Amino acid sequence: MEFNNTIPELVCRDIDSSLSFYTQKLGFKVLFEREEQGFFFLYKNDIQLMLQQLGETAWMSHSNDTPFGNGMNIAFKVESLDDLDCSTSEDIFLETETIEYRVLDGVASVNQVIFRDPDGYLIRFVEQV
Amino acid sequence: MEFNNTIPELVCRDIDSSLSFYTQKLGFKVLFEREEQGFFFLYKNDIQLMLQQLGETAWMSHSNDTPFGNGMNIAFKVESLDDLDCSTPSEDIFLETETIEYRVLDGVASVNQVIFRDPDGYLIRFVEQVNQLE
Ligand SMILES: C[C@H](c1c[nH]c2ccccc12)[C@@H]1OC(N)=NC1=O
Ligand SMILES: C[C@H](c1c[nH]c2ccccc12)[C@@H]1OC(N)=NC1=O
Repeated sequence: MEFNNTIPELVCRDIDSSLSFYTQKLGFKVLFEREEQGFFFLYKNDIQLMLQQLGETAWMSHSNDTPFGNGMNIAFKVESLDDLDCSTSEDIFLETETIEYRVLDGVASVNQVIFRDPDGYLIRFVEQV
Repeated sequence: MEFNNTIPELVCRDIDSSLSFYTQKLGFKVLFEREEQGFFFLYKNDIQLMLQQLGETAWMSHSNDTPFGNGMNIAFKVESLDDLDCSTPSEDIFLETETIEYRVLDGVASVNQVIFRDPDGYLIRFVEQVNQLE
């Protein structure tokens, strides 16, 4: 199989809850799993994302009681936000908005939404317009 | 410009310290910046990464005192680990360079990998695929 050049791996306090969030709310599918390690490799179109149940094999930068994901957001580029459940929700960190960003070679106009997953990871979907 | 389909954005407690880490230890370069916002868009080969000074415009899941990046690691695929300053012993190294086989969808991925821990605790995993056997 082909691995994307950038794949986030999210340790999940409750992998069942996280799996339901990513599959049912965000439309990811399970590509493969190592279920005996609580590990799931998810995909949606061209994006990939790994989930890992919190446990002894997890790579934890801070203590287990430290809330997850602070400071970061993952920007996923999508052709459209239509297949996302952006109902406006405790799952929504930033409601759908159109924003102009000044970038290297001009202005990137985007439609974007940010979700906050069950452990606090921020997942930003960006549609370039 | 072409935006990668997956780009992490890391809020940095000390943007100059983080910029020095990513550019000097990990070999990223600045593609462009928004200086007024403390924002930097970095690149290295096919990898892109965003850094932003902790401040008014930062998207923060938890309180500012909550340590950053817990639970996540970003896996960056690279052709080689050679250029990376993986030198030990270092507080920058979370997982020393190792070769590991992973069971994947259609076989086994044999990789060389190293995990860095950046100045705020974000884990950056560099993965060199040695082979995949079906
Ligand atoms: C807005 C930029 C961006 C990230 N991913 C994208 C996918 C399609 C089009 C644009 C983008 C980038 O993100 C932020 N926070 N500032 C930036 O310049
Ligand atoms: C090891 C896998 C992987 C992530 N990025 C890569 C780049 C090249 C070859 C393999 C990979 C993936 O990561 C983890 N933790 N388990 C997995 O199956």
